[PDB]
Amino acid sequence: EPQVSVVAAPPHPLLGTALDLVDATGQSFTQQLTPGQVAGVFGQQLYG
Amino acid sequence: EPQVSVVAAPPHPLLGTALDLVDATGQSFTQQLTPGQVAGVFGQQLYG
Repeated sequence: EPQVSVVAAPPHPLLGTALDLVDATGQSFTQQLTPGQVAGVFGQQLYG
Repeated sequence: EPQVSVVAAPPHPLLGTALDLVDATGQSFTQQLTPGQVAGVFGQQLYG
């Protein structure tokens, strides 16, 4: 591994990775949440 | 597991994954090739 490294902070968990799609007029981002993650992020319940 | 009927063919190796950016006017795709894959796909050498 290189001895040099950046701080590599994690993405804000609702927007995820930014796309660098070439001809884009404005930036866009995507995330997948697994069944394990969803119950950790969706911290409120309505009627269960 | 769900019923195994879910499975489908792999992506064409350098065309990769089709995106679904919502308001896109025509489809786009991306691939990452890691170094061991690069030597597998780039089957010609010029001057080494």
